[PDB]
Amino acid sequence: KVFVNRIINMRKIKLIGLDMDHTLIRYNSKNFESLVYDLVKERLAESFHYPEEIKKFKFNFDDAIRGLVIDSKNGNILKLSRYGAIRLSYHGTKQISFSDQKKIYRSIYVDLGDPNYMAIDTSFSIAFCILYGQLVDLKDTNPDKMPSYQAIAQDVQYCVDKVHSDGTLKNIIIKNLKKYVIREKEVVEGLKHFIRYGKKIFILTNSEYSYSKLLLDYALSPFLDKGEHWQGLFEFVITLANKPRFFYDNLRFLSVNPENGTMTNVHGPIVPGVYQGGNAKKFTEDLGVGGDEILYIGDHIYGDILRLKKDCNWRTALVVEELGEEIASQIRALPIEKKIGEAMAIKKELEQKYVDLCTRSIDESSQQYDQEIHDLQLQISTVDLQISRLLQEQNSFYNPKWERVFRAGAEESYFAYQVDRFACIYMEKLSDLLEHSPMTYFRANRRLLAHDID
Amino acid sequence: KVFVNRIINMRKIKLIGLDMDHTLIRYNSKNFESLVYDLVKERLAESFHYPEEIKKFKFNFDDAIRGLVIDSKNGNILKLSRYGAIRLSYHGTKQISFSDQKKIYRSIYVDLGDPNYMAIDTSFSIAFCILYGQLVDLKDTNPDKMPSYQAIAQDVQYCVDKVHSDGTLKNIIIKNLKKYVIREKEVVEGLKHFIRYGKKIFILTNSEYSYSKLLLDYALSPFLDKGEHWQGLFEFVITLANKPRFFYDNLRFLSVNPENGTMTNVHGPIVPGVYQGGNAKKFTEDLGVGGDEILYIGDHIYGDILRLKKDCNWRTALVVEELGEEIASQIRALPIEKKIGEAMAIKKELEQKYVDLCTRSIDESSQQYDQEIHDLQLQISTVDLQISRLLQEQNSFYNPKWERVFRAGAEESYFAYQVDRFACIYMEKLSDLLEHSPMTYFRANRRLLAHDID
Amino acid sequence: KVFVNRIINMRKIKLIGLDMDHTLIRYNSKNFESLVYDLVKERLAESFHYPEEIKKFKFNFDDAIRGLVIDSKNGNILKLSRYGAIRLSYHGTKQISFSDQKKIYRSIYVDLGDPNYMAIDTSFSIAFCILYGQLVDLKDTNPDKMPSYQAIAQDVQYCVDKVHSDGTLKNIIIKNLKKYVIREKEVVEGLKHFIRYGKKIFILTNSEYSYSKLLLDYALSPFLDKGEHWQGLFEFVITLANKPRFFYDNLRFLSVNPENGTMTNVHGPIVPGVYQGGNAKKFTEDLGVGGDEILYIGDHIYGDILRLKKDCNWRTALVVEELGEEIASQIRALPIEKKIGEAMAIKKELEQKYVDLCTRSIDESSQQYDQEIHDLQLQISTVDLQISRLLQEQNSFYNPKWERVFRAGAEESYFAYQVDRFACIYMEKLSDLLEHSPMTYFRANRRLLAHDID
Amino acid sequence: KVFVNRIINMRKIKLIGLDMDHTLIRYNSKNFESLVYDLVKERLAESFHYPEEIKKFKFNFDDAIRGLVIDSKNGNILKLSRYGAIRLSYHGTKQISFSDQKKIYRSIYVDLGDPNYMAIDTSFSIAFCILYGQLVDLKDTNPDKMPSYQAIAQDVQYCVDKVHSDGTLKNIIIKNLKKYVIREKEVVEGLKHFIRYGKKIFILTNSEYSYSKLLLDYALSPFLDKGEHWQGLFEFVITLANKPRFFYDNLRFLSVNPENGTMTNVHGPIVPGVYQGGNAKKFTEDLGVGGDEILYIGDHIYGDILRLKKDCNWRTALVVEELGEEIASQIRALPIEKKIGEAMAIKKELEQKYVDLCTRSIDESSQQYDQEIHDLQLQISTVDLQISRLLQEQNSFYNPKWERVFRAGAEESYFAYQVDRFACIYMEKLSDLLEHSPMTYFRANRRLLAHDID
Repeated sequence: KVFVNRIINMRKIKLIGLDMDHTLIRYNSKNFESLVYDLVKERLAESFHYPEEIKKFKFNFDDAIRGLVIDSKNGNILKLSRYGAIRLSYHGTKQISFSDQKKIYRSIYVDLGDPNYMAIDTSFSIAFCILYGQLVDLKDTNPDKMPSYQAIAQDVQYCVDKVHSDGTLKNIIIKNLKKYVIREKEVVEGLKHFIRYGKKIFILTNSEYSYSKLLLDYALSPFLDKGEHWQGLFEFVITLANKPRFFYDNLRFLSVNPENGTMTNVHGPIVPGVYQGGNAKKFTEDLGVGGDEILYIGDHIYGDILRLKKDCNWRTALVVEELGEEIASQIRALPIEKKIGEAMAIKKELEQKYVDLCTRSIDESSQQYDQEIHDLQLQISTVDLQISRLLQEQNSFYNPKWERVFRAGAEESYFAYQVDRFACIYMEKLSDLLEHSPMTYFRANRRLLAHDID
Repeated sequence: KVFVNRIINMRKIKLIGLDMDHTLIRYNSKNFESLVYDLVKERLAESFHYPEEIKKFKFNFDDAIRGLVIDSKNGNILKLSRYGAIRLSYHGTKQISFSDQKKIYRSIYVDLGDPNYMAIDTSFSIAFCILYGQLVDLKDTNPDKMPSYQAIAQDVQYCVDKVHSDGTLKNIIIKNLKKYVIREKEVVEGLKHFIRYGKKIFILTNSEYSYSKLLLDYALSPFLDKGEHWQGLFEFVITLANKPRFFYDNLRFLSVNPENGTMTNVHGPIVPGVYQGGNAKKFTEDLGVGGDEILYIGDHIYGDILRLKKDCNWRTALVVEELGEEIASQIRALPIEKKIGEAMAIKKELEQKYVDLCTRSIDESSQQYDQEIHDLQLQISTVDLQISRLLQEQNSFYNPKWERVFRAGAEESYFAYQVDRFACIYMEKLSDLLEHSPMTYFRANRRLLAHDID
Repeated sequence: KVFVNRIINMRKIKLIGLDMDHTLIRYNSKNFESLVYDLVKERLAESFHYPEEIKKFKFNFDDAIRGLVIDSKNGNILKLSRYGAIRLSYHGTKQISFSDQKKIYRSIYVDLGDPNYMAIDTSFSIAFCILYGQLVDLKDTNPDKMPSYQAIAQDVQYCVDKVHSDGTLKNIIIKNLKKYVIREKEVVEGLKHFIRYGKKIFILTNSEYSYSKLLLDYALSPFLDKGEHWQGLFEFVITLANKPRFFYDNLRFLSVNPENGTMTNVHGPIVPGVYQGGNAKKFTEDLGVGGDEILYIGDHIYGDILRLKKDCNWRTALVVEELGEEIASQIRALPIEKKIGEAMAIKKELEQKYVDLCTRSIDESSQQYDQEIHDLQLQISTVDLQISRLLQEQNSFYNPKWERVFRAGAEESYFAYQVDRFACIYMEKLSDLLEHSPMTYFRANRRLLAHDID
Repeated sequence: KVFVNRIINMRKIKLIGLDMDHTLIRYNSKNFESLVYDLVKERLAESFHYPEEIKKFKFNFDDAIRGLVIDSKNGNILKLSRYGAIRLSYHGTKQISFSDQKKIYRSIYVDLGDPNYMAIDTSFSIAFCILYGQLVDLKDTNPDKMPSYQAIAQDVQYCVDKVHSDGTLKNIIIKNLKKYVIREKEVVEGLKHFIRYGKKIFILTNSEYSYSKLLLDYALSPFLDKGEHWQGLFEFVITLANKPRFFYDNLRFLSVNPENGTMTNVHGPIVPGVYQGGNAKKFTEDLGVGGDEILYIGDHIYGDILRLKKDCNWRTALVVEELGEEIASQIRALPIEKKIGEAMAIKKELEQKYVDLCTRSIDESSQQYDQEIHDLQLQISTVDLQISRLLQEQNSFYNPKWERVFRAGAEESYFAYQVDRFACIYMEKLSDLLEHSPMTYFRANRRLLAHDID
């Protein structure tokens, strides 16, 4: 239910901070992504005068997965490993051959230090990868009509940001709430469960208060009892947090009058209430607590991991919605996984008898097992072909284009690495955590190195 | 015997490149380090006019371990984790308290991007950390007499480099070979074993040919049969390789006349023989092979890992001598490890009955188990104190000052991370690898994520 | 009166933005600096527990000049040239010898890219250089009691920033206005003169509105006629601008109700009124004008010049108060300047007759003018000694410790370079510019290269 | 004849180092550039399989000038000012409109820190800019056939480097010496003149010795007397210097046997003779002199200026061949320059009477000079049109496409800035300097700031 990377004693936590959207309030990711895609697509032709055709682009949710990286320079989308090696790549929607991948990058690795790459985990990655993919396909068709790959990417990023602060996005959903947000009673039960154990919960969102009030009201209030209000659930509600800068920057707080919505500058320490802007530094101080006593839970890293972890110090946990289907798919592939595990053991011992009757014809003899081993080279190619098919069968249980989110080839993917480094704890959704005792001591499993003995 | 991080099919390898010193030719690390320390210490007072006292400094091999990082700015030596968190630190030889560590670094993490840190794995790290430690202790005592911490560090690094190219080091050992180099017959048997399977071996060292000939002659020739010569063992012997630049730079090759030692510039493709300088790019080309068909084995990363792995492409393996005692010590601590593993299981179930009779007095009741649980808080503190002692007993099996080389706290150390990223394969010594069949297929174990099922 | 670096046609300017403090409102720099110094000194011992002695530190305004650079790493203060060469340096208050300067920096140049250097022009540079100087003198005396040079510098910078947002500074002056601010009637006459020609003036300060209203009221209102108000002078008054980020960042605007001081978020284009925060991008857009139609005048570069000039595009001018005494001092040294100019011409022709009767004894003859020229070597040393004294006399007309602000040795100083690159136009004070016709076309003089002919 | 940026006392100089090619030995730049262009063009289609058409590309020497910068990312060539502002730009060979330039760069400035720009002054800049220009014109025509702009640029740079070390270039010229090298007797007379005054001259080239001997023999020997040899002219001749790394790097020296050409490693201090490789650090030391006593003269900055000036310390001078025509053209435009200078003075006083009868109709009156001034607005437009034509006439005296090399618009160009910062002294050719007395004291003219008085 809850996965541990680093120890975190919930008994030592006095405040739990929650991202409002996608963390505290769940959204139908498929609909939400589709919506953002349509708006950004529309906005491209409306303010950037992109080719008419794009309005006709079909949105396929499975065209991308979470954790992908795009290099704005070459209009490519890559799935990297934990150390930045290219597992697979596409130029637009056209896959790049391993051969040509190496000719393109002069290496199997890439350097994310190079800003020409977009490697930040964001809540729109998927939509942005799908639109960008087909967006560079158009570009190729008639280079003279559309800007450059790096220009296109910057444009899409701009539209994606504008629409979020434009009001465009929030309005469409605030009027189709039942379609975009999925309510969950367990969430309010969990918050009450934790508050009941002395925990103080606060939320910080990049959304304005007016819109935040409407949303919390719709997704929390209904599950409350008579005489209860969602406002009593949170010690603080920081709006327009301006994450990630909120964590390591120094932007000032604005006290928000919950009624009229007007604000005043903050003088002195902050007190339970509604604010806008701010920074973790001042907030941790005013609360008179140590950063290791504060736990923040978000849905996306949304920033550079080293600066976030070094320049902040709050314990950080992650909610990874894609985990739902990832786990589900692995449980489904169990029987297939087993059939290849045994088809490997056979290829192993069968390949072992091959080197044996091999380290003879040229280690003790000089010719005698010539035909003896040849029967193994054919019997080994057979057990191999079986494995290729069994692998095809396994992939069918995952995204057909990009495979799993946490795996890149057989090792952990670049995204798996980000979760591991950024999060001490991660789960599918917020309630998975609230299900546990507010005084739980989370322990990580012993990693175990290659030269370690059981 | 041989530890795998990434798959490497020895059947696909046509050339194996070996570092001469510390990889192909083993040295008594204790004596070798002591020697380098004495020379560098002496050189400091001789050319830099450092205080007289240093000549009287006592060398303690256990004062440092491999994988440590020094920040020249503050005269500190730190043991980092895989993600750069400070596990323990010393200012000189004086340990820094966790408290003061955070006050000093404003975080538990550090950023190795910051050049004020020395984080390269080198063959003198240990000696350099010991001398530097006591060297900043002197500095403190009378700040006016010695340069700054960052000045001192640069000076030591200079002496360490000068002595290696000075002739100072090579001469002392070339005259006490039996004391500094440990000969191993298995090494020549292994090389012959691999050559016998079609493998071409070449060596590349940062040492001059004249000195190289003397060393190979002394450590390989004796184990050879009548009519055999060590020169027939190697396809190429690149001298003054100038590693790591040899891998990613473009420095030119100089053909070396094995007799008189004179050189001529290279025109055209290189051929079996003796060279000086060079670069992997030209060498891989002339040999008409793919970089993934070449495997280089070294004893130290000795450079920036990303540039080395990205800008080269040869398969790279590592020989980690410290692995000897590390493994040996873990096997010795096995019984202790078991006694704490059980003393944990008890603290676990005992701590579980604590939250149980806890999530009652404030979840179903309001007061009743007040004294009931208090007996557990005392019984839990006891089973805990036992664990502290059992841990003291365990540490006694490792370096008393810095603990294990591959572990930082309970997770992998910064050095473990370097091995993993830089090496596809690693072992205690070269012969461990030559012991295997030249046509072995090395496979890495499935890593397994926190949300994976067995 | 007004100095031109780059052409700027005031006829093309529709809006002039002014920094409120030090630009629109003049302050007694001596008193203001002294005040900031005392507060920061006091704050060091109050919150950082610095040694008691500092409270007893004497403030000498002439101990520093504008344009100096401090390297936090070594506790040094340097006067650099246009290309970053060290003209003179001090460790604390102790001058460093040219000899030792080179031994310290391994070069006569430094690299400001290196963040260990503080090279930003700020309104407290002088006070900060004086306090820091004596602050590292204390550090030396007893290294164990005070933090490191780089720690000290960061502490001072912190105190300097805290006191500015603390209220500490603004309060002391708001209560001694007649002592800190120097009122000038010409300023209001000039603003009216420009407004009269269609120019729109706006101010943007890093000060809160409440304090801004008090200040403008005190320094502008008195010079106004019956029925006139200072608020009618400005189209916009952006408060807590958060410069320099205001120029290139994206921070949001907050509409400020001039009455109660409360704010609301901005929706749509900004309109004449009072705001807080903001960014030049949105502001330039809403006003429907090109950035080259907007001119901003400040008193300090206060940021990185390339990012400010590249990422903004507004025309930028600078007010350099130190220019007053600099020019005044040069006019005073005129007669001395002339006496050395002639004492040079003599050393020139006299040195020319030296090479003449020199390129003979070894170009036509071989010995004959041996004693003939020796009379010149003594007569040349004399005319030289006279020049050394005449130079001593000249320096007496400038800061005794650091010489001129715009000159470093004989070439332009590092600060001269900053003005030139950042400002198209610069003057001693704001009114110098308002004195000109609002429709003036400012032209820069032809620079002229070494190989150009008159 | 010789232009001074910074003082340099030739009496204090004990060694003068000279680049062999383009500095000591003059080449017909037009032929040399054309040759390099043809070889690189040919090499592109030969090893990179570039489109057949390129072989048919016509080389126009005037298509580029020295000092241009290319941004590999967008396939553009720009002429920058001293502070990096774009004076004019071309995409391939197609000029970019000021309008579109700003839309492309989001600013009038660019940041050369960004490695996507090629801003190093090299001896092939011109040829490379011409070929690259037409090379991206082809790319546009059929994007699918040629690599990307940044790929193309890297390819051209590769061909340009390969051909120089290939032997291709050196061979063609060594066989048409009379066509590519221009011999000058004054050069040998000057060297003898300086040697005669105690100066030691050494040369360092990136060319092999064998080729160097042939060239010096052909360009110096003929002008020598009976019994004289060019080898007696130089104290040291460092071959394959590997500039610029030679200056700041640490590459080792190889002693070269002038006879057979074979080398041996250097042990101890270097002595008069022939070497290969090396570094300025060791060389300055062995000679037992201060870097400020050594003067190096080159033809191109060929590297990063700050690292070259900071990490070396030798006095550096520059030979700028383009200076010939630049000066010549300015002397020719003198009469035109004068006709516009007077046509400006008139537009000035005429524009002054305009603001006068302007600061009345709205400063004293309100309407009266309505038609009075209108006669000036037409009379001012006329004197302006005359100026536009007079400017057209002036440009005709310079490169029609890029204007002057040292001027960008009216201020100094980016290249002028490089010369100024890198060179203390610069001239058209080496003999211009040797013409002066070996004991000359070079002084730079007082720069003079905008607020300085004559």
